[PDB]
Amino acid sequence: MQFKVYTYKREGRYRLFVDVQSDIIDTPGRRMVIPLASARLLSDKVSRELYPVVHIGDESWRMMTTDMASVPVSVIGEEVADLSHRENDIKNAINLMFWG
Amino acid sequence: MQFKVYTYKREGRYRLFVDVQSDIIDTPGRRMVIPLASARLLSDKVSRELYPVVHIGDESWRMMTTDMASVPVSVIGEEVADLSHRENDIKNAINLMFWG
Ligand SMILES: [Cl-]
Ligand SMILES: [Cl-]
Ligand SMILES: [Cl-]
Ligand SMILES: [Cl-]
Repeated sequence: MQFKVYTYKREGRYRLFVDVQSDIIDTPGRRMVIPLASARLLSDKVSRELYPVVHIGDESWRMMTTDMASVPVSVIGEEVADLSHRENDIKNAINLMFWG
Repeated sequence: MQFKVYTYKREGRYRLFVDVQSDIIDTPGRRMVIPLASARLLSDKVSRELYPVVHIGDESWRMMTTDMASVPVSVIGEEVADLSHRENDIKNAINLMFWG
């Protein structure tokens, strides 16, 4: 569901993603997602406009906007958070990536 | 470069992609891309708004908008075409995917 945050069931670079596909856009068996990376190590100067900072599980995370990818529904795990309250910064970051 | 079409150097689901990242958005070593699939078999009723039909190498191709992904520059092959003349339908398809 748009702006809900889930765990990957499968091993990869990242452990969380935010679903960014519209809820009225039907892709049977897949969703378009932006992975989240722990900010803990991630460099502070990195653009917050292109890479928003979000708060999940009492820690800071970077939205890895430029690692956006489709995930099959088979690998979508537990829903862990909702980022709909960050819709503005998510929209701004995606629109910057394509249209600057 | 935004809206240029390239071959993948590596085997995968698709053989071509269109670069859709802004030219003023710097992701060292990667670009955001939408793969192209031969329309030849692809079903005619499929939304042309979400999945535009483009013409390359004297054949029709479907822009697989919902398979958008980052590709490392190491796997970017020859530039084969330019789709900047389809910027309007590409923009419309991406904006529909996220914002309907
Ligand atoms: Cl991480
Ligand atoms: Cl937040
Ligand atoms: Cl194909
Ligand atoms: Cl065309």
